[PDB]
Amino acid sequence: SMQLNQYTLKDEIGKGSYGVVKLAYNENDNTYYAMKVLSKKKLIRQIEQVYQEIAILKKLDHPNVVKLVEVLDDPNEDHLYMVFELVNQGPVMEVPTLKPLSEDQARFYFQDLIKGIEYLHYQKIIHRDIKPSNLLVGEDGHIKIADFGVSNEFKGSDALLSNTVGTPAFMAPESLSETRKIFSGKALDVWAMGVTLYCFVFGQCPFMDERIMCLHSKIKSQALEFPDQPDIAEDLKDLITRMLDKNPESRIVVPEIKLHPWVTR
Ligand SMILES: COc1cc(N2CCC(N(C)C)CC2)ccc1Nc1ncc(Cl)c(Nc2ccccc2P(C)(C)=O)n1
Repeated sequence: SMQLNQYTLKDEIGKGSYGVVKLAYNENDNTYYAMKVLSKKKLIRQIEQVYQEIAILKKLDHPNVVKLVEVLDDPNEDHLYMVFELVNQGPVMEVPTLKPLSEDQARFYFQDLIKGIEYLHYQKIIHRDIKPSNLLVGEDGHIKIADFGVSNEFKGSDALLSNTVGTPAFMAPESLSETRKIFSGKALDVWAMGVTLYCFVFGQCPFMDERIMCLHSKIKSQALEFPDQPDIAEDLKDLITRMLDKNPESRIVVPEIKLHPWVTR
């Protein structure tokens, strides 16, 4: 267990895009943290993606958002460390899974997600990678939105984007055009919340293919189909359908989601 300042690094708990995430025990505090360990050699070969994320994380203080506690950036060392509050239960689920959440467990987490995304949208942040593996379950049973590695900070009431980033299964149709286009960033987040809620209760994504262009094609043009098992309520089917509206103009928005009967019952 390598020691770095006050911390003692224990097992790897996962990997992000670059580097590793390790459980870390703090000797000053007598408590555990999650430490993202990044190699600057490896980031200098392929980030400025690291320092924007850090600038975003420093602005963010909400019980449904992961908390960045400190950055250890030595100019004359290779490693850059990023220390987060540990969210001790890990992700809300693995996808695909044969054991999806119940409708009631899904609602609980979905309410937390609304609260978190609403905060993020209020702070003028589009997450751009909302999915179950980025939603970490804490001590209290609540979720914290994690991984701001591709998020975008905007000026104005919405972000107006053209670049395609994120996880393909949760990308909205308006973002998958062959020609360059411009699309609302908030509506992207909402579509991803809908694919997320679909996963919560069915344990798989609504559109899936290993082939990227077959996936894009289904996202853009395949109608939403619900399986026979599980049998989910019609109020839930309506909310998912409204979030996975392929037209970003008519797609439901976060203020409307909050007032939806599946949410408020
Ligand atoms: C006991 O705590 C955790 C445990 C686990 N697992 C433990 C082994 C399981 N399997 C393989 C047996 C898989 C889940 C995952 C996360 C946390 N907690 C946690 N708290 C805070 C953070 Cl910032 C965090 N980051 C993290 C960890 C792994 C992967 C990716 C990120 P991000 C979303 C930042 O990119 N993780």
